[PDB]
Amino acid sequence: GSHMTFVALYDYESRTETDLSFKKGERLQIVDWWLARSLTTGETGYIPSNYVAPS
Ligand SMILES: COC[C@H]1O[C@@H]2O[C@H]3[C@H](O)[C@@H](OC)[C@@H](O[C@H]4[C@H](O)[C@@H](O)[C@@H](O[C@H]5[C@H](O)[C@@H](O)[C@@H](O[C@H]6[C@H](OC)[C@@H](O)[C@@H](O[C@H]7[C@H](OC)[C@@H](OC)[C@@H](O[C@H]8[C@H](O)[C@@H](OC)[C@@H](O[C@H]1[C@H](O)[C@H]2OC)O[C@@H]8CO)O[C@@H]7CO)O[C@@H]6CO)O[C@@H]5CO)O[C@@H]4CO)O[C@@H]3CO
Ligand code: NI
Repeated sequence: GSHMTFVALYDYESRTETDLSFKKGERLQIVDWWLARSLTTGETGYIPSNYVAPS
């Protein structure tokens, strides 16, 4: 109901073709690794869920 929007707690650099880089403070909408869309870049890929918190 609002539990699909998150904010990055830490920077993260992509390792693979399927993960998504992000910066601390970047917000992510969810579509241990979650499929997300960056609300900064619109790119969609997997993120480590422990790197983000509810926003
Ligand atoms: C450009 O100005 C016209 C535009 O102005 C208003 O849009 C605002 C928007 O409201 C505002 O949002 C709050 C912000 O937008 C930001 C996004 O919200 C944010 O997610 C991110 O956006 C990302 C996208 O998510 C990514 O997908 C990607 O987009 C690039 C596309 O990749 C898929 C790429 O194809 C290319 O887009 C083309 C587009 O191709 C699909 C093409 O469509 C025909 C054309 O878009 C038209 C559009 O159809 C038309 O709609 C009426 C209008 O759009 C206006 C909005 O209506 C208005 O909303 C209030 O004009 C567009 C331009 O003519 O052209 C596109 C551009 O080439 O390129 C995409 C950009 O790289 O990447 C982006 C960026 O990371 O960031 C957005 C801000 O950058 O700002 C908007 C204006 O900038
Ligand atoms: Ni929710």
